Amino acid sequence: GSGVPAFLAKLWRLVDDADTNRLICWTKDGQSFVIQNQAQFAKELLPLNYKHNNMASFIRQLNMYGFHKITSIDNGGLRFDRDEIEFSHPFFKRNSPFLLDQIKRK
Repeated sequence: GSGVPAFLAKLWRLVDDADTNRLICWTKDGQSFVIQNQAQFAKELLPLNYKHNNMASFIRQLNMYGFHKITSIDNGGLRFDRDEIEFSHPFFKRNSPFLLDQIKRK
């Protein structure tokens, strides 16, 4: 809503409009966003939009912008771990027409 690219503008319209949730929803109140599903979270939301399907491509792209998933651990033992792909960005929340303009490919 202020010279924001379409890629990001779509996310705001993707994590809402009540049409995905299960594949992607907000985490705690409304700050970051998680994507429990991976497969199903690919051949249904990426097409009819970017055209290109695949999935690891949409992720290796999240890094090109500047994202960091909170599921690296690489050392634990408790249950958890079940495709919990979490995403965090100190510049992506609800009403905030000033956290996007500062997001572009490195």
